[PDB]
Amino acid sequence: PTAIEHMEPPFWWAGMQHKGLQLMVHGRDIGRMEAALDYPGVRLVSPTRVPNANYLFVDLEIGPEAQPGSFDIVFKGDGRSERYRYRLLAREQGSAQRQGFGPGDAIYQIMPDRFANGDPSNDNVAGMREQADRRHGGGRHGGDIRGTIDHLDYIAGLGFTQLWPTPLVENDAAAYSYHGYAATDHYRIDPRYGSNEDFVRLSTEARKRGMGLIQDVVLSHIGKHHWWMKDLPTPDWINYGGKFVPTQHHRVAVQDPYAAQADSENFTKGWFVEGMPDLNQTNPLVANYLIQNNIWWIEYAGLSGLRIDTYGYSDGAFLTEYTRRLMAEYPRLNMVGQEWSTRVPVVARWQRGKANFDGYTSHLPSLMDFPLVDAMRNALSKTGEENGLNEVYETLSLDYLYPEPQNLVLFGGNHDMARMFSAAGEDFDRWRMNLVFLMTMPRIPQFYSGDEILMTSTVKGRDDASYRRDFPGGWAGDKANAFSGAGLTSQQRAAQDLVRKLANWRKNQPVIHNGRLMHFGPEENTWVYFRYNKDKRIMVAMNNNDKPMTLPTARFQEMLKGAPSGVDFLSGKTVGLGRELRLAPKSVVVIELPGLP
Amino acid sequence: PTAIEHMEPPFWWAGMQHKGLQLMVHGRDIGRMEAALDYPGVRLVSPTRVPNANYLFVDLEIGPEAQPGSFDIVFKGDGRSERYRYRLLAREQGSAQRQGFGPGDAIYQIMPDRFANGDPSNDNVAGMREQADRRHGGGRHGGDIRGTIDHLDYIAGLGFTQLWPTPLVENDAAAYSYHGYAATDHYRIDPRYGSNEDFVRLSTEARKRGMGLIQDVVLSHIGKHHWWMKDLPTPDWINYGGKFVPTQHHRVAVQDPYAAQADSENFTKGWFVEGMPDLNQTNPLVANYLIQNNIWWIEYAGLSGLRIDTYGYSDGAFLTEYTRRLMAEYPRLNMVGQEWSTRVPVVARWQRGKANFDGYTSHLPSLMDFPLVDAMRNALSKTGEENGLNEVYETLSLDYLYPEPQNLVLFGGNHDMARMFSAAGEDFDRWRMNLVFLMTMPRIPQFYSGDEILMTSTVKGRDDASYRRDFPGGWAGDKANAFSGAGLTSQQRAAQDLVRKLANWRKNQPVIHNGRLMHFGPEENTWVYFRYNKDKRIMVAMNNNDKPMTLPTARFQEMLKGAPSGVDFLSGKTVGLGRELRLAPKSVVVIELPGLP
Ligand SMILES: OC[C@H]1O[C@@H]2O[C@H]3[C@H](O)[C@@H](O)[C@@H](O[C@H]4[C@H](O)[C@@H](O)[C@@H](O[C@H]5[C@H](O)[C@@H](O)[C@@H](O[C@H]6[C@H](O)[C@@H](O)[C@@H](O[C@H]7[C@H](O)[C@@H](O)[C@@H](O[C@H]8[C@H](O)[C@@H](O)[C@@H](O[C@H]1[C@H](O)[C@H]2O)O[C@@H]8CO)O[C@@H]7CO)O[C@@H]6CO)O[C@@H]5CO)O[C@@H]4CO)O[C@@H]3CO
Ligand SMILES: OC[C@H]1O[C@@H]2O[C@H]3[C@H](O)[C@@H](O)[C@@H](O[C@H]4[C@H](O)[C@@H](O)[C@@H](O[C@H]5[C@H](O)[C@@H](O)[C@@H](O[C@H]6[C@H](O)[C@@H](O)[C@@H](O[C@H]7[C@H](O)[C@@H](O)[C@@H](O[C@H]8[C@H](O)[C@@H](O)[C@@H](O[C@H]1[C@H](O)[C@H]2O)O[C@@H]8CO)O[C@@H]7CO)O[C@@H]6CO)O[C@@H]5CO)O[C@@H]4CO)O[C@@H]3CO
Ligand SMILES: [Ca+2]
Ligand SMILES: [Ca+2]
Ligand SMILES: [Ca+2]
Ligand SMILES: [Ca+2]
Repeated sequence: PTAIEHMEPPFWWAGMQHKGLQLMVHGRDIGRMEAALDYPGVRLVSPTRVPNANYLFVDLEIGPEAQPGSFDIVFKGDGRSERYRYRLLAREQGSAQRQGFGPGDAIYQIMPDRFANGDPSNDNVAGMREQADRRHGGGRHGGDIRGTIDHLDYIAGLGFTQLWPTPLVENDAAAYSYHGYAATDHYRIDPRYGSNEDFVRLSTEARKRGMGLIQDVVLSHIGKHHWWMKDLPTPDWINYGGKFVPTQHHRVAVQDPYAAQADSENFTKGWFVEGMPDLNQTNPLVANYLIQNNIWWIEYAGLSGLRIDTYGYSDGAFLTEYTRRLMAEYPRLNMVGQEWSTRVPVVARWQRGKANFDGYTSHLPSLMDFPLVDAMRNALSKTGEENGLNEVYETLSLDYLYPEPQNLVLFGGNHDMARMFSAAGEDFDRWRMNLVFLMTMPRIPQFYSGDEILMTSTVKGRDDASYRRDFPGGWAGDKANAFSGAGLTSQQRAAQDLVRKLANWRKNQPVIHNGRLMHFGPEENTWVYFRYNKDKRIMVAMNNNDKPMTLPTARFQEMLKGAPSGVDFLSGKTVGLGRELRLAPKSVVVIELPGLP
Repeated sequence: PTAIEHMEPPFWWAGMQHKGLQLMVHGRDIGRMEAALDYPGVRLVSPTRVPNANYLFVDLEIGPEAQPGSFDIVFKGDGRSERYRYRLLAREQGSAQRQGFGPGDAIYQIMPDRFANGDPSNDNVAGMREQADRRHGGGRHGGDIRGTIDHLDYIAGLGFTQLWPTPLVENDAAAYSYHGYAATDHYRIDPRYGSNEDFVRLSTEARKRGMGLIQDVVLSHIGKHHWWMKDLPTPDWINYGGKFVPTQHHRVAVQDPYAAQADSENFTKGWFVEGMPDLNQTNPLVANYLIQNNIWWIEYAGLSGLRIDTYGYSDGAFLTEYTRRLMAEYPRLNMVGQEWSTRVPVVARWQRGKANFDGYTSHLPSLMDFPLVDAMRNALSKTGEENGLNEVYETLSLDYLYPEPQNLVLFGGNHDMARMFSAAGEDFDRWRMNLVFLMTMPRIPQFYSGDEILMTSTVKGRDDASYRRDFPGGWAGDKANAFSGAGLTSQQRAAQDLVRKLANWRKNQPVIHNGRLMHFGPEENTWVYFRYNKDKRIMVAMNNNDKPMTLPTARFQEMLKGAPSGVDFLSGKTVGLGRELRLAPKSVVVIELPGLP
């Protein structure tokens, strides 16, 4: 091995909140060496060695007096010497105060390999382990940063204000590299997507179009082809000494009064799958590495927040420190954790400000609202139930378990579950109810690329490939192009028009962003709720039945206060409310009304 | 009415905690009367009239210096005088400190009409509105107090330490009188069961056998044939002016940040059914009436606690005061409320000690554990799921939501749900798992009469009559008799023997009453947990599969600590624990081990 092979992070910033910076340096016999530097405001702490001669950890304290600039770090030993030009960048104006995504935003989610192939020439990159195959469901299809940038106007035009791509960091695996969740280099965009600079450009171009960029980060695991696995930095860098020991996924074990330590350890240290080595975040070097790397991406790429994969599969004490560190840098940031449970208590445990039975504390601002999504999908698919919507109402009534339910991400779907339209039984009328719900709940809405044209999938069990079909129009030669509208069926186009209509309308509705919610218990699968404040009321009413239903309006008078009627935003029609609300089969109305005093 | 028709309560006690006593007096023109008395320690307050000339409410303050004895209350007006000799009883030594049922107890539940007909001559009582019909699923079959008393030896012999009969108070309805839930006289045992004195004797006879008596009380509603309904004490005594307005059962509306007042009012004021007028507990006279009546039954009948029907259908502020009053009189009492929801948060809201988001305070010690019973019934029924027991494990993990989860009542079944054996798919091995679970969880176990001989029912929906078939042996001429054993199948007798074996064993296992619980995440429908303290470990392992399973014991070493083997209490077989635990298809074992250091 030659010179200094990795220096991580490769550069930093003057004026960060946390003064400490730990460089992880990798090169042959770099551990046999002594570091030295001379730069005002930067102090070199003094070595703490690791037994592996191929790694050196350099501890710096960057005082508030340190100015932007650069300086040499010199490594000496064995009659030889190595050097690295270390740069402290100036921070952009307003960096620390950056506004994270919130209730006024709507997030559009893509998988970068499956969205748009702007450059077929990077589909394969010389030296990498996997060849592209657009005909393989688990293969690389060739989507890239160029293709994403090419279609930012489309995304912004649909009414979305944030872009969340699944991970773009290098995944140099022989198979299943496309999905991004098995990182082989946390400091490098996969060259098949483009360069680090292209990713920064993605953020800058999105910002020009009024959109933030949310990065998808994995903290718990890496891919087995990560360069670390060739020469473990420490014997405990990877859980179970770098050997495959599977997790059995007992997620409640970390937050259960009756838990066995075996089960909690198995949850946070167990390997997700054989190809995903599990990081030992109880090693402070590993903790520092991940904290610094994610801060590096936020600062370097101008991100508006993060989506955090496999949330509770990371060590709990590490998560407490990681969330504390990130939010201390960026107090207005948002980060949405993926805690995949349909149990409200299990999700709520992780949100900042929660008083937990075991004293567990967290600075995590947001989580994915799997419970409420599951409830609505059940309601809209189990159409033989008399009152399926009751599950949605009851789930929502548990919002008091969350410190900030308004800051949770509610979603139409994502890359891990059945397509939204398929989950609704390919029933367009019921699908409309899901879309209206998504855009009107007291949540941050997230929508999955392709759902706006009713892409379908299998519904039973688990079939990842089926959820991740290429976006129509993202590849040269596509017969249908959803970006231009060419070749869409009337129903596909109607779906896309409705998404554009609702999302753009939502951007302009403070009452949805921060108004109150009052809902009514569903009766015979009809449901009425209101978003309200002194300036506006929005009344949503859905009839989840293949028959007309009539609802006496006396029931809703604390919200209606004698309103004789209002205009339905969907149809433009005036709807009577004086004595009864008459709903057509399988209908939903979004009635706009004056304020509530 | 002849003079004074009703005086309620009809007598009271010297030396109660609350000094106030409010008498509700009923008779023609009694409202036109003025009350007077002279007895040391007893003060008559200032009259507060109601517009109904047939009722008078008399407020007394019984000072601690009032001795047991009697005094005339004289009612004078319009040139006449009426008298009532009022008695203050001496309280039994230790009355206030009576020990309520708790974790060391096991409750046997009966419906008095359906258990044992000790006296066929009271099946019909002259004057009453319903004739007995043993062949009608919703008719009176003739079970009575004599019958219950006859078989206390049997119930105690099974290992039960508490008897909970569904209500015995008068239900003089034209149809469906048998179930007890529609009271027509809160101060009188239905004459078809026996007299008030017979009910006291049931308590005293149960106590001689080491059993407490738990009364089933309805607070929210009465029956349409209650004598009040002929001449409403006040215009607002009954919600909605004494006219039927149905509840739609929006139970979460009383505990939901997004609730409509329409819904919360509809839950607490709405009539359960047309036949069940709803008590207006916001009227202080109604609140006082119910509180005093339930205290009267406890003090008079020597009860060990209460089971409180339709818990959240009563006014919330009333419930705070009711539970405060009861627990103030009897600080060690237990009362178990029926909040019929499978959602842990909805049930936990009501338990004494809970910190609620809305500041709601309750003094209710216990609730029915519908969530956990539902979880286990799902595990046992969902035979085509790889790991159904996971529901039970995750539900239990939520016990931190309850201030005192060990005080909750866990049940095999009851009069409102499918028979325990039917819920197990009539699979004796799965039934054994449910029984072991019931008897080893950190809960107060309750068992439904008839389940000890594997009585069966329909499985789907609500089918009350199916769950309430006559106890075999309760009627002269029965050809299957569970009391004697005559006509039971080998399997039915084995079930009965197992109930006896486990319930008597449980009585003498303090580790089950107050020990810790450590459970392990179920894997492939196998589940292992331990009850433990410094004195004992009890290991439960179950294999909910029709194939053998082999579980490496390394997993459980934090509890096993090298134990090489143990004896299964159930089969009496030795069970190896050294390296692997071999479980036969559909097996459950219960292994006692010495306490951990
Ligand atoms: O970064 C990894 C991974 O993380 C994110 O999502 C995960 C989440 O954090 C986990 O909590 C969990 O969440 C739920 C899951 O989505 C639900 O499906 C279900 O999980 C169980 C299923 O009910 C059940 O089917 C069970 O049984 C097996 C599957 O049936 C079987 O197909 C196979 O699964 C393998 C996949 O088929 C295969 O494609 C491959 O998956 C990879 C993904 O394609 C890739 O995107 C990434 O996944 C991310 C995910 O995108 C994040 O958002 O890596 C995956 C791993 O290589 O490998 C699968 C094996 O894991 O085998 C399973 C045996 O388990 O599966 C699970 C029980 O484990 O409920 C869960 C919570 O209730 O998983 C998700 C998704 O991985
Ligand atoms: O004191 C009253 C009652 O209280 C206790 O249990 C109740 C609990 O507290 C409530 O929260 C609620 O719980 C849910 C219930 O378990 C679910 O089953 C469901 O209820 C719906 C039914 O599923 C649905 O079928 C329909 O019900 C109709 C019946 O199908 C129909 O036959 C008829 O019902 C008559 C009964 O057949 C008949 O036996 C008699 O019922 C009386 C009970 O036998 C008697 O024990 C008592 O019930 C107690 C219960 O034992 C307590 O432990 O009073 C009953 C009379 O009220 O008479 C019935 C007619 O009067 O009619 C009904 C429609 O009225 O609709 C229901 C409700 O929508 O959801 C409930 C809420 O989530 O109820 C239980 C009682 O089941
Ligand atoms: Ca490409
Ligand atoms: Ca992990
Ligand atoms: Ca009788
Ligand atoms: Ca009521």
